[PDB]
Formats: sequence, structure tokens, C-alpha cells
Amino acid sequence: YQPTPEDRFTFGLWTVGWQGRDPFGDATRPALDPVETVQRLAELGAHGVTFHDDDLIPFGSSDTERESHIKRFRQALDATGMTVPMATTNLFTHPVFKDGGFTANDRDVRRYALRKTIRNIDLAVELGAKTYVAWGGREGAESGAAKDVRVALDRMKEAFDLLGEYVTSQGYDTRFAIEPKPNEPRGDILLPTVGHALAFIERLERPELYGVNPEVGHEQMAGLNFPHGIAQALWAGKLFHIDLNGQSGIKYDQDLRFGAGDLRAAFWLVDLLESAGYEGPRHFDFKPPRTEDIDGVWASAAGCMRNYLILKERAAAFRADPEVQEALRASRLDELAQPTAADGVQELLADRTAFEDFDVDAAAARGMAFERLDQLAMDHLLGAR
Amino acid sequence: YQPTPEDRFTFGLWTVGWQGRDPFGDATRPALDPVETVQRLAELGAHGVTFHDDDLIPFGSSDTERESHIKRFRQALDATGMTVPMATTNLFTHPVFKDGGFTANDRDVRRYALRKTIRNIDLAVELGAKTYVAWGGREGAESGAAKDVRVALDRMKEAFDLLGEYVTSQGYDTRFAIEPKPNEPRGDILLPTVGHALAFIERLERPELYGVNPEVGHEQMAGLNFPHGIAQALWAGKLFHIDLNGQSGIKYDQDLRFGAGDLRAAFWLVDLLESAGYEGPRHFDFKPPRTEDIDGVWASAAGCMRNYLILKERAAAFRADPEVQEALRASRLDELAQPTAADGVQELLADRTAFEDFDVDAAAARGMAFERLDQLAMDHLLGAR
Amino acid sequence: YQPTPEDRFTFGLWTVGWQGRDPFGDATRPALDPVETVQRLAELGAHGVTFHDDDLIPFGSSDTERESHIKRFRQALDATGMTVPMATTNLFTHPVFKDGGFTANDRDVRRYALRKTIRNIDLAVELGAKTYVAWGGREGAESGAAKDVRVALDRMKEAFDLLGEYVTSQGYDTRFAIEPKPNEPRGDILLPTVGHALAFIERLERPELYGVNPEVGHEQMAGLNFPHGIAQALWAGKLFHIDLNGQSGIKYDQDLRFGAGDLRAAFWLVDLLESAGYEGPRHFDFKPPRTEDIDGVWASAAGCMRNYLILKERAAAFRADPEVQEALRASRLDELAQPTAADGVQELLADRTAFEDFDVDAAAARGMAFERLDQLAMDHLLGAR
Amino acid sequence: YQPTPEDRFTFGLWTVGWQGRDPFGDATRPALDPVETVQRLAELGAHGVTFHDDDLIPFGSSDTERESHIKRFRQALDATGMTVPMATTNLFTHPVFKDGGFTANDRDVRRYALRKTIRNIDLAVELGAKTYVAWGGREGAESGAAKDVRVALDRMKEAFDLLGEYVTSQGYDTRFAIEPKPNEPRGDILLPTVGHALAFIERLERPELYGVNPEVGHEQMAGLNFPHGIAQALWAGKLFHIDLNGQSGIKYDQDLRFGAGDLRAAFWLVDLLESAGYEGPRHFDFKPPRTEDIDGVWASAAGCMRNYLILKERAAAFRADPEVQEALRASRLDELAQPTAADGVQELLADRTAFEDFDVDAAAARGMAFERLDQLAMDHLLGAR
Ligand SMILES: OC[C@@H](O)[C@@H](O)/C(O)=N/O
Ligand SMILES: OC[C@@H](O)[C@@H](O)/C(O)=N/O
Ligand SMILES: OC[C@@H](O)[C@H](O)/C(O)=N/O
Ligand SMILES: OC[C@@H](O)[C@H](O)/C(O)=N/O
Ligand SMILES: [Mg+2]
Ligand SMILES: [Mg+2]
Ligand SMILES: [Mg+2]
Ligand SMILES: [Mg+2]
Ligand SMILES: [Mg+2]
Ligand SMILES: [Mg+2]
Ligand SMILES: [Mg+2]
Ligand SMILES: [Mg+2]
Repeated sequence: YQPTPEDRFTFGLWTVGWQGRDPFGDATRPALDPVETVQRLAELGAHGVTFHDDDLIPFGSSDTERESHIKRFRQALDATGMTVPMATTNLFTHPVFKDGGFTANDRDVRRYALRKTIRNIDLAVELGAKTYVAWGGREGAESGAAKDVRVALDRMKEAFDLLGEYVTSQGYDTRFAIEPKPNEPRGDILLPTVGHALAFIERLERPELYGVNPEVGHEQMAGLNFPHGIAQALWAGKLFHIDLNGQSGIKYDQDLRFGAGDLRAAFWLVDLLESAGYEGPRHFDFKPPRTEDIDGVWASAAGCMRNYLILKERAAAFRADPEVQEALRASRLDELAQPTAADGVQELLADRTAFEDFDVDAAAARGMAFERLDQLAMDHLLGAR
Repeated sequence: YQPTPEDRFTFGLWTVGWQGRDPFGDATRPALDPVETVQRLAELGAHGVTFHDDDLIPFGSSDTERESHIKRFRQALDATGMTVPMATTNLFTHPVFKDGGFTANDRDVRRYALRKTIRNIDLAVELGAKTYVAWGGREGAESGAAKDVRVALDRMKEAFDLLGEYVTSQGYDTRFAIEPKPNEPRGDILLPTVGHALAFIERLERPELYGVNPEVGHEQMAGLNFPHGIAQALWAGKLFHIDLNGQSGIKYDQDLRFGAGDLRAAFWLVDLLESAGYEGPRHFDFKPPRTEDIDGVWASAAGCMRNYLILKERAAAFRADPEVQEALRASRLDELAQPTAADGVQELLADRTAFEDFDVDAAAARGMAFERLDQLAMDHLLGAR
Repeated sequence: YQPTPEDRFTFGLWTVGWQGRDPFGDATRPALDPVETVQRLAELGAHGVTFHDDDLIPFGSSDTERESHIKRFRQALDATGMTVPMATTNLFTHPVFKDGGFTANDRDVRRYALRKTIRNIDLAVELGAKTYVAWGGREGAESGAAKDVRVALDRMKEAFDLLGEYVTSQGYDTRFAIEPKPNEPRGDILLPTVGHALAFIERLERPELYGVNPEVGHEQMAGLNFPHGIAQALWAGKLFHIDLNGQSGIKYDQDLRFGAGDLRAAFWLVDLLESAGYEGPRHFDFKPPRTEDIDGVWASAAGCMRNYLILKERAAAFRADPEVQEALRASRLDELAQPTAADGVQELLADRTAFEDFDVDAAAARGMAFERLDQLAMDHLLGAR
Repeated sequence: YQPTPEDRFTFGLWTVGWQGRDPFGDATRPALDPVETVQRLAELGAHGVTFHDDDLIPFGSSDTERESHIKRFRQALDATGMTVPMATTNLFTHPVFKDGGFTANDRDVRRYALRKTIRNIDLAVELGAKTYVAWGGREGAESGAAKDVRVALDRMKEAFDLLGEYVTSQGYDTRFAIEPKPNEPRGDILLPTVGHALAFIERLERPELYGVNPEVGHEQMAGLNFPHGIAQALWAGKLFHIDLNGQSGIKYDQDLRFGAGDLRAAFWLVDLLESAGYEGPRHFDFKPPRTEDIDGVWASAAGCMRNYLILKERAAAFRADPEVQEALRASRLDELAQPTAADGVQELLADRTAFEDFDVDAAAARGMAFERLDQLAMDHLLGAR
């Protein structure tokens, strides 16, 4: 279960780099230099790194000091072979984005938001990123009249159509992935789930430029089944990126290392990613618990990739097992793939077997055998098979 | 706060008609005849009624006894002036729909599902319904391998495209509203929120025939802000119907009378429905708590409409108040309506005031005054103003 | 991983005998004869069965029909060597209970409830039950003024006090175990968590005759840590019995088979009970899904036992592992067991190294080494180690 | 609805003094001088302020700087007639606490925590505090093996026992009030609910020196009924103090102003405390949103007091209403107060009307009349009545 760069595992600079501050405490670890992070990650067997502009270049740096940062970073990438698949904007930390970035009530703060973003898009594309994520963590409200949602969305649609026009005019090959989240730090964040984000993308001027970047713990802060949501992102053809971590319940977002939190949901997400051939980076946006020192950080981080590869093995052994292939026919998972009525309406209506002569009760009593199948999955996760 | 038929309040036959059975208990009230329900509701001041085929016509009734039911019902409507704005199918109760209706693994049960639905669509349109709701309460799973979600959705899309073709061929003016729900009775239901349902409708053959039918308690079983979701259904132009009730938390769906459960969320939903000019029925899909006898039922039911009209008054007094109109300018809710960059990209990029010369910190310190505004809403809800 | 009576695995008649009617669903299974259930669970390796009074004797039986159901049950237990370690009363199915048993507002319903419980305490004793469970499913409320809850804690205590007087006047060697649950079938239930039941006991006249019977799913309904809840109850000496099952987070109570739901909490639970030296029943309170026929009912009751036995084996190996031992030392679980200040408050107060010359910066710099310890735990659970 | 000291409304220095840094956000406000806060809260009508040791005296101060901060604070309290009813210790901000204070695995951190608490018990006593709050925010865990929780309940009890010995050896007229919280800043926190804190107290050497300090938001984090939780604590005689605020369901702790969040639970809370005759502080533990400047900080601290006073007035009128009295009788809240069986177990057992000749069908047919009683309650709250 040794990670190699062929596995496409990537991490955020801010993940291993998180210093330990939370609503009730101060930093527990030092600030990590992005060069030591690149180097360490490459020795852990990771494939790449990602970044918010303010992880790389500390807010309000001039162009000198901006260059000095990018250059020492670009040397650490060249030397390691590490790649930067995705980058993003910090439109949440500075006191100025307290009521948002793209949907801030103040018109000045909103146009700025966008200048800060376009500036970083040019660094991302230079460094090789093919996805540009946008997590609108400040777009929402703690009270009902503070934000009119129909207009704030007109604004959000305008801010994305503005970005879609600029990439189109510059000829970049970059695509945007919108990252939904139900709450935290705002009381309610706009586009709270993968569903909302999928529907919102269909109202942007050029929908094809836009997908989602789901995050495990996010959808589970809404008590939702993450593999189910990802299957709908896949069905739409909109899983551009995926953020992986752990969450132990409906509570504040924990950002545990992946495989921690809900373990059976972690197994079905690996199973689905792998059975549907997801190509993108397996990115860990997670937070080494502030109880740890730096050794615990790279450890927590190695554990993210270990559990991915272990669950990957158990999901392939499950799908491969003849007895489970048989168990799927027993539960009629082959009949689900069958068209309900390729032939059509006229045919269905006419069919007496489908209503008039249909023995409902015989059919009611055909057991689904779902439990035999789920214990086979349980033994395969546990390696009792 | 006297309900009149001009207020468009409507109820389900199964709401006041619910006998009191739950996962741990038996019926506490008798079965209510749909004629006594029509009559009683009209005397309460309601505008109309709705129905699942099996509320009206008891499952497997022949055509004689089917006619006998519809006719005595149609006489109670004629005599009262009561209207039937919406109807639907019970694709959840009978033991045969234990693994779904439209996405049942068994192909036979699926085509049947549809015959049962098309049959009822013809009764609905005859009776004057303009919306046909579909609540797929059995479409989901309690375990990961029991349902492949990408295929079950291909099936769900096919089942809806099949219905969209039949209305198109018969020339009916009926539209479909899809009702999302996170869970219960299935462990995870497909299309768990308004967001998911909006995005799914964009992949049906004729999207224009389809909207949502949100339900208050549903989105709050996902810990989500219901007014926020409804604003996105409105923005899309997809709020075809709305189901109103109460929910006191993330737990089993309670179906409390409306205004019960989350009261501040009830005030912002009325405020939004009214400020955006929703035309549809104000439908109460709720359940008189089984502690009640029949007097408690019509009482609980009258309380649904009372709280709608009381909250309606407080929302109009809030929007009307000069001091609150002033409070909205103070929080810059007028600037949210303003285009971010009608002029465009070139202009924004060039603008030094929007990035290069922008004083972030002055702007950071412009307080939002959100709290003064939310206490003004609080005094208006409470009638301290 | 095949069970035998040595494992003390038990199952209520109500669990495999669930007919599958839920809020929106008719029963999908035929009732099971009790005598068939003790046979089939004996053949799968069970220790014995438990029951509610109205599980074994139909409500209303008459008092020769009762005689008969008891003789048949007795003979089947004697035939298989199946025990009856626990029994309980049903104070939630019949409508006389719609407002509660011990705390209904109607006095005469609290008298019919108290007398009904004493009838089954006598029978339970004759059959060999040494624990009597009390789950007040209907005690609680939907609205605020409906229940004065300080006077309801008065009526709860009165009942449990008279029940204690009753069994001590009889010389009955039996103890009570109160089962908490936060909600369902009531909006909120009285004594909603483990901590709430434990606190109530201390105010009873004979605190020693009472303990707690916690369920996995009930504490998970409130997002609590079920292993921690079990540890506080063993710390208090009050874990008299337990109900094992699974639950996928905060929603309706599903009662999935033990092992399903939060699989790592089931790992951590079995590590606790086996380490604890808990020697009461491993009782399963689960429902086979209504998707399942009677074969699938037996694949799910066997799944319960199998999951617990894999889990015991994985937890046993985790704790025996040299690696894990060194990591526990590294995370100072041994320092946690040394007293903070056995040297009294006076030498603590004069210990200048406890404050004045405590170095908080060398103490704050130390990593806890919990991510590495938890990854060794994940490795054992997945059979990677 | 203007407050005055007669209303005993208090506020920690940490509440209006929150600078607004959250998980993803830098502080949006300047720190407040303590002396400015007692002045501004005195001018709004407060009773007094509370503090954590490191709120009044900066961590690391030196032991003349400490002298000075105490003298300045004293003089400002004496200037305004502001009291200091409660004080607490900060065992959660500094990294030495990252694994806990009283239950860190490191022994020497449990010694620095115990000594730090005793330093502030002395100071609190001199200033007039008759309640000492203990919120173990960092006591608990993120992973299972990290904390043996039965040995952590040993270390918790040891600390609270030595603290009891300390204050009785001193003759200090002060009592402790343990504050539960389910999670944040730890994945799960020890003593997570009211019931869990109440149960722990009974095992201490001097149960009488300890009570509970529950917060609205903390019980709501677990979806519990906060009015019911407060009623069990007054039933046990243990409500020593309270923290009032608001929370919109299950998610991170927001600490909204009292009145916001679950407005009807705030109604039902104030009905309980005013009916209860609770005469301790009405303490607000809230955060003005980080959206707000310092004027908006004061519009939110004034909102707290105003909401409680409207609510007291609406609840007072609900209970005084003839209509409500008759409805309470109709829902037999008076029968709930008559003993079930004051006539002992023996005449209960021979009362043939308690069982043999109890008619369960005429008892089951009776409505509880709770929807009508709850709608009269909704009418009072909205000022419709
Ligand atoms: O009545 C016994 C109780 O254990 C059980 O059936 C349950 O857990 N209800 O939720
Ligand atoms: O430490 C005192 C405690 O009351 C407070 O600040 C809190 O409620 N934390 O959640
Ligand atoms: O700002 C980038 C974003 O992905 C971030 O890591 C997040 O989702 N925190 O909740
Ligand atoms: O089947 C119609 C549907 O609207 C139903 O009332 C529901 O949503 N129960 O959860
Ligand atoms: Mg995140
Ligand atoms: Mg993310
Ligand atoms: Mg519903
Ligand atoms: Mg509905
Ligand atoms: Mg149970
Ligand atoms: Mg249960
Ligand atoms: Mg507090
Ligand atoms: Mg708090």
C-alpha cells in the first residue's frame, strides 16, 4: 500500500501546513515553508500539490516579494517532479471578505474579489493547473434579511460568467470546479450541496466550463450520503475534482485524514471512483489534528494515501469475487441496467402483464437479498474474504 | 386571520386523514371519508384538496367501485366549490414498492409503477389538477451495493421522459413537480434536496415540463435553510408547488402543523413567497399528532392557515416599515442588486480602484449592521412593532 | 467466525419478527411464531431470546390463551437450552399509551401502565430474566405546554419507585435497566441520552436496583459518541444490559444490523466491552430491512453475530500488538492513569514545578502521537496489519 | 422593553469582546479594553460581567501587571455598581491544553491546570463571584485509543475533588457549575450533555458543591430539547447558572444572540425559568457576528436583553390567560400532578379498576387537546392574542 506518483494523490499547502488555530485555540505548530512541504510530500510518494494564493504569497506582497516566493516554489517543484494540478483563491480569510467575495453586499469588495481571483488564475495556468477551484465559504448569511438570495445568486452567476468570458478570451484550457458546503464559517452558505451547485452551473452562460469539487465531510455535515452525490456528479459528467477527508457526524467540519470518520462511506466512494474510471487527482483537503507535532502531520498525511490504496484493494476484491457477482444477480442489479420501456408508451399501455394481469403480491414477496450482499461487502472491507 | 378560499390554502386527503400509525404504534383515530374531509375543509375556509390515488380509491378497487368513489368525491367538490389543484400516486405503501417504484431493481415492478401513475394522471386532469407531484419515497437504499446510483438515475430519467412524452401526445396542460427528501422511509433517498432535483430536471428530455415541490421539514432533515433553497427554486423559475409543515430538527420527519418547528424560518419563507409573488397553492402536507382526536385534527389544520396569515402580516409590516427600508440601505442590500461589472472584463482589469489602489482595510472595517436589521425583523415577528 | 451460546448473544422476538410496516409502508412479512424464532436463533448459535409482554402473549388474550402461549414458549426454551436473560413491557403500541405510560397526563393510564409492568415482572422472574428493561418510547412531547417536565420527572420516579417496592416485597432477584432514546415516537423523549438516564437513577429510593440499557442507534441519534457513553456507564457501575445495532447518523432510527452504520464506532464499542470485562448479554435490537424476505431476515441476524466476532478478533489483535503498545506509551495513555496529585492539595499548592517553574512551552511543543496510534488502529480493523 | 440591574442580566468579557477570528477568518475587530466593556454594559442596563482568568489578566502577565489589571477592573466595577456573579478558568486557548486540562494524558499538564484554576478561585472570591464555571472544552478526543475515557472520568473527578477540598479548606462560599458541550473544539467532548454532567456530579466526594451551567447552543448541538434539559436540572436542584444564546440546529456552535436560532425554544425556556422561580444570572454567552463593527456589537448585546424581556412578557401573558388555563385543564396537565398511586403498591395491586376493569378503549379514544393548547401558545408568542 505504498503510494507512488502514478496514484495521483495530491495535497493542499494549507493541509499539512495548517498551524492548529481553531475557534477556541491558538497555533500549535509552526508555519511550514512551501518548499519543505513540496520536498516532504514528494518523499511520502505524493503526485502533486495545490494552493490558495495566500498560502504561497502572503497577502499584499509586492511584485518583488511575489516573484521571490513563486520562484523558490517553482524550483522545489522542478527538482522533485511534483505537479500542481489545481490552485484556488483565498476569498475568505482577510477581514474584508466578511460578507463574501463574489456575493459581498458592497460593490467595491465584489469587483476586487474578482481582480484577486483573475490575478491568481494567471499564476495557476503558468504552473500547470487544469482545474481552478472556487470555494465561496463567505457567500451566505447568519440571518434572513442580510442577504437576498435570488439577487446574490444573480451576482454569483455574473461573477462566474465574467470568469468564463476571460478564460475564453485568453484561450486558457482551465476549467472551474465549484465547491459546495452547507455552512461554516457562514451560518448558511449559498450552494450548500453538490445538487445545488450542479443546478446553478446549468444557469451559467457557458455551462461546459464548469463542474464541482465535492468534499467528503461537506456533504456529511448535511447528513447526506457522499457516494450517492458523487454518482450524480458522475452521471451529469461534472466530477472535475474531488476533495477527500474524514468527518464523524453532523457537527463542525473536522477535516480528518481520509478513511477516518465514516469508513463504510469511504469504501463505497473508492469503489465508485474506481469502477467509473475517475481520472482526476485524488486530493486530500484535510487537517492534521492540532494535538500533533510535525511528525504527526506527515504521518496523518501518509495515512490519507494508505487508506485510499487499502480501500481500493478491498473494493476491487469485492467486485472481482464470483460469489459477489452472483450476489448482484440475486438482488437484480443486472435488471436495473435494462431499459424500462425502450419500445415506448403505446406498448407499455397496451401491456396487460404490466398492470391489468400483474400479480403484485407474488412480486411483493420476491425478497431482495440485500443483506447477504451487504455482509459480503463487510467481509471484503474487513478482509474476512 | 380568517382564511378565505381566495388565500389558496389546500390540504392533502392523507393529512387530516392520517390515522395515527407510526413505527412504534397503531391507529389512534378512525378512517376519515373524503367527502366529510371536503366538506369540513370548506367550512374551515380552505381553497382546495389534493390526493394520492390510494387515499381516494382503496388499492385494487375494480372499475365499479372505483367509479363509486370518484363520483361521491366529485359530488362533495361540486357542492362545496372546493378545487383539486394537485394529485399524485401512492408508489410507496404497498409491499410491492419496497425497493422503489420507478427505480425498483425488478423490471416488472418498474413498468407497473408507471401504469399505476398514468392511470391516476387521467383522473387528476379530469378533476382540474394543474400539477402532478411525484414523491419517490422508495427510490434509494439502506446499503451501498443494493442500488447502483448512476443506473437508477438513468432509469428515473427514463421514467420521467416516458411521462413527459405521454402528456405531450395527449395534449394535457399538466406539469410535474418532483419532491426531494433526504431519507425516510429509505436510508438514503435519491434526489435528497431541492438542489439535486433542480440539476436532475435539466437532464430530462423536455425540462420545461418539470419543477419541484419542496417540503419544509424535508430540507430541514438535511439541516438546510429552507427559504434559501426556495429562493434558488424561484431563481431557476421552478417553484411549481410547495409543501408546508413543521419540523423541529434533524430527526425523523414530524410533519407538524405549519409555523410549528422552526418559526424564524417560517417567517422568512412567507416573506419570500409573498415578496416574489408565488401564485400556486399554499398546500399543507402535515400530520395532526396522533395524541389528538378528530377535534384536534380540524383544529391543527385551522392553525396551519392561521400561522400562514399571521406571519404574512408581520412580513408585510416588516418590508413596509420606513425604518426597515432604511435599515436595508444601511446594510447595502440596494448595492447587491447592482451589476458587478456591466461594462465587462477589460474595464474591470484596467480599473485601479478595483485592485491596485483599493483600500482593503477601510472596506474591511465598514460594519454590515446586520444585527440591527435582524432585531427589527424580530420585533416585527413578535409584534413589538 | 461462527457463534455458540458461549458468546451470550441474544435477540428480542420483536427484532427478526419485524413485519416491515414503517411510516409509509405496509408490512412486507408474515408474523413469526415465537416458537419458530427460538428454534431458528438456537440453530444460528444464539444464547437466548427476550420479549415484551405483548410479544409473547397477544394484547387482550384472556388469561387461558395467555396460559397457553406461556406453556408453548417454555417448552421451546427447554427444548433448546435457550435462556431468557431480560424482559420488558410494551407501553408504546396501544393507543391508551399515545401520551405515555408512566407519565401520561391521565392518572388512570399511569395506573394501567404500572399494573401491566408488574404482570410481566412476575412472568419474567419465573422464566429466568435477571434484567428488566424500561424504554419509555411514548414518555415526552411534541409541544411545550403539553408536558410539565419537572412534574413528569415526578411521575417517572413514582412509577420506578413502586416497581422497586414491588420487586423487593416479592424477594425478586431482578434489576431494572432504563433505556434512553432522544426522540421517535415522540418529538422529544424524556431521559433522552445515557447521561440523562444515569442522572435520574441517583434520585430514586433504591438507586442500586436500577441501571441503564443503552442502544447504539439512540445515542447516535443525537450525534454522541456511543463508546464514550458506554464508558461513563461502566465508570458509574450501571451497565446492566445493552442493545446493539447500527445507525447511519442523525435521522430516523433505522436499527440496521450490528456492524452496519458507523462501523468504527462498532470497533471501538467491542474493544470497550471486551476490555471492560462486560459479561451481560450482547443483545441485538435490529430490524432486518423490509426489502428482505425470511431468508434475508436470517442472513441479517447471522450478520449481527458475525460482525461482533470479527470485531472482537480485530480489537483483540490491535491491543496485543507490540507496535500498538509502544504507540499508546508514546501518546502517554499510561501517564493518564497516574494520579494528577496524590500528594494532596497542600503539597500541590507548594509544588513550584506545578506552576511557577512549569515550562508551558516545552509542554506545548510535545506531539500527542494520536494520528500514528489511530492509523495502527485503522490498520488492524481493515486486516492490513 | 428596556433592561435595568433588577433583571440580573450578565455578559462575559469574552462575548462582546470577540474579535471575530473563526476557522477560516482573521479577526475583524480590535480587542476591547475590559474597563470599557463594564461601562458600556452598565449603560445598556446590565447587572455585571463575568470573565476567564486570561480575559482579565493577559497570559504571562507577571504578577505586577496582574496586580494592575485587577485594580483597574475593581475600580470600574465600583464606579458602576456592576457585579461579578461568576468566574471561570481558560483551559482551552493555550497549546499546553491541546489535549485537555484536567484530563490531558500528560500529568504535569493536569498539575498546571489545577494550579491555574485555584489562582482564579481566589481572585473570583475576592471580587464576589458565588459560582465558578468549569467548561472543559479541550477534555475529550478525536480518535478512539487516544483517550481511555473511564480513566479520564477518574482524572476529571480527581481535579473537581481537589478543587472542592481547596475551596472548603479556604471557607470559600462559592460553588462550581460544570458546563457540558458535545463537541468543538474536540471531536467529542467529555460530559457532552446536561444529563452527562448531572450524572458525573453524583460520584464526587461533595456533590453539594457542584451543579451545572448549561448553554442553549450546546444542548442544541445534539438536537436535544433545551427547555427539557433545564427542567431535569431544576428537578435535580442543580441549576447553578446558565448561558443564554441561540443556535440554528446541528452544526458548529454559532452563539447567536439570545432570541435568534430556535425562537420557540427561547420562548419555552423563559417560560420555564420564570415559572421555575430561577433567580441566578441570566448570562449571555454569545458572539456578535464578525460581519459587525463595534456599534453592531452593541446592537446585538442590547438584542439579547430585549429578546428575553419580550419573551418574559409574552410567556407571562400566555400563562395568565383564562383560555390557556382552561386548555391546560382540557389537556389534563392538572391530572399529571396528582400521584399515580399514593395508596401504595398493595392497594394499587388490588384495585380492579387499575387493570381488570380499566376500559382501555374509552381511555384510548380521548383526545389530549395539545394542538389547540399549542396554538394558543403560538398566538401569545406572535402577539396575535
Ligand atoms: O422496548 C424495548 C426497546 O429496547 C426497543 O424496542 C427500542 O429500542 N425502541 O427504540
Ligand atoms: O469557558 C466558559 C464557556 O462558557 C464558554 O466560553 C463556552 O460556552 N464555550 O463553548
Ligand atoms: O478554499 C479552498 C477550500 O477547498 C477549503 O480547503 C475548504 O473547503 N474548507 O472548508
Ligand atoms: O406521497 C406524496 C408526498 O408528498 C408525501 O406527502 C410525503 O412527502 N411524505 O414524506
Ligand atoms: Mg472543506
Ligand atoms: Mg475543500
Ligand atoms: Mg414529506
Ligand atoms: Mg410532501
Ligand atoms: Mg432497544
Ligand atoms: Mg431502538
Ligand atoms: Mg458558555
Ligand atoms: Mg459556547
